[PDB]
Amino acid sequence: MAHVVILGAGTGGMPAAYEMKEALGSGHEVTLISANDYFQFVPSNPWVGVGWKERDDIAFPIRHYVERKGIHFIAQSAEQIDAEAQNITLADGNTVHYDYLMIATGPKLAFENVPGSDPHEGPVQSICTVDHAERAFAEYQALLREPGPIVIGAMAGASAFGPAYEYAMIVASDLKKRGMRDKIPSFTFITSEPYIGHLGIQGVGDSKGILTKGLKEEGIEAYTNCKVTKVEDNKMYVTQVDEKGETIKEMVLPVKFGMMIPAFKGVPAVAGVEGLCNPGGFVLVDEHQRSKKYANIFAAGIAIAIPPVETTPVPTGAPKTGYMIESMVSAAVHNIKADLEGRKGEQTMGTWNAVCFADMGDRGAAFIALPQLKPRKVDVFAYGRWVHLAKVAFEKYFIRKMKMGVSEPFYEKVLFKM
Ligand SMILES: Cc1cc2nc3c(=O)[nH]c(=O)nc-3n(C[C@H](O)[C@H](O)[C@H](O)COP(=O)(O)OP(=O)(O)OC[C@H]3O[C@@H](n4cnc5c(N)ncnc54)[C@H](O)[C@@H]3O)c2cc1C
Ligand SMILES: CCCCCCCCCCCCO[C@@H]1O[C@H](CO)[C@H](O[C@H]2O[C@@H](CO)[C@H](O)[C@H](O)[C@H]2O)[C@@H](O)[C@H]1O
Ligand SMILES: [S]
Ligand SMILES: [S]
Repeated sequence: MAHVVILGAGTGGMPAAYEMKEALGSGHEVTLISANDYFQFVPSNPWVGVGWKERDDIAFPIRHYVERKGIHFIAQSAEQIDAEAQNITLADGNTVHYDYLMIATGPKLAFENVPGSDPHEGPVQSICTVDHAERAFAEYQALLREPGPIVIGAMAGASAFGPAYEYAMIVASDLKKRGMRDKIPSFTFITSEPYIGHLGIQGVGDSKGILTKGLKEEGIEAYTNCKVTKVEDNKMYVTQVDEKGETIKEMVLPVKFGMMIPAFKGVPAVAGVEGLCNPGGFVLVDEHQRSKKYANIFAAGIAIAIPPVETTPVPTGAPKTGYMIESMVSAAVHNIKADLEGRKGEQTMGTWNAVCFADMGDRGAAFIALPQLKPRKVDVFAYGRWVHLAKVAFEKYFIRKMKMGVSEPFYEKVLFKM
């Protein structure tokens, strides 16, 4: 009977495919469609960007692992979605009909917001994708051959601030390990955050003080409330505002090596569905992950819309992170299954939370924050070896699971208790 399509094979989409097939069984067709033929473990990208990891450590071909599970895989980008006819048009012009569609397309990296900021058009690189992280590293090596000013940070509208700090810190660390640090004219951190360690979540534990001291310790000069208007002639044009939005300065910073986390928007094939998304291209869903306009469209991951709780001097967004994403996936699968069986599924993603782990080498920083608005129930920022062991363990676990299959509540990791 019912044909369920999962669009996008990333952090939410890959497990979604397995969980979907596992829940529906042999009487239903599950098809996974994605723009790339390989899965990549995104949290490892910053390390790739500094050459501490290789593509081969963090990426692998999808086909065999999902097909052996009875899942169909189309390594093709969706270009157009007709929600009325329920047809997806692929890059190669073929079309795929669906009865249920689960959108897990992740972020469009919106380099267009800042002219000249695209990794291919200037010195400002990116570590959001393994492709980009490889490019970043390559440029980093050029920096090593001809030392120059470094600029790392997060654009206006960014939501993934952790990766910016992680990358700045591991770059400094790598520079030192190479006895190359003191050869750098200047190393500067530019962020749209209202203050250091805001992280798009109004700060967590002592994120402010600890990240502030960390940057200072590494001789990284830091500026907040910044937006970049353009990257041009290897200069970054920065405007810094006050709490009221008024300009308080403009800077022109030269860049030999740069990495700025861009704003995320929804991908075009999805943003292009009339009435499906908010103006940023994010899918508007109810608490059950069901599209508010189309009863047979669900969504999970960065792709869904989550309303802001704060309005910062420079536009910033709140991060969507792995544990909450899996919780969205789990609800979507349950609720589609319920549709395929009469009921309206009642499962939700649960309490909003942000969880992030960043490895520095032998130790790391991690935070856990919930719910979204303060006063919170848990508001922890921690640094230690346990964080490094956690991150290493989790990468290994997730990757193995993406090869072996996922049947169950993803975090039996909480069995290290029992
Ligand atoms: C650098 C970085 C580090 C991060 N580190 C952490 C971390 O340590 N911990 C944590 O919890 N979270 C982290 N996150 C955030 C979040 O967990 C990841 O961004 C996660 O990969 C998001 O999952 P997703 O499924 O929504 O999107 P993605 O993993 O990006 O997957 C989207 C998929 O859809 C595909 N796709 C897009 N458009 C189309 C289309 N039109 N047709 C077909 N396929 C398409 C893409 O190719 C991709 O496979 C990090 C994010 C970044 C950018
Ligand atoms: C992961 C979410 C956020 C992403 C940001 C990633 C960047 C993290 C880099 C910040 C590192 C800060 O740098 C570090 O601060 C901590 C905590 O105060 C250290 O360590 C300090 O606290 C504890 C444990 O928490 C130690 O065991 C220690 O002996 C003590 O000195 C400092 O010695 C300093 O080196
Ligand atoms: S995000
Ligand atoms: S993160």
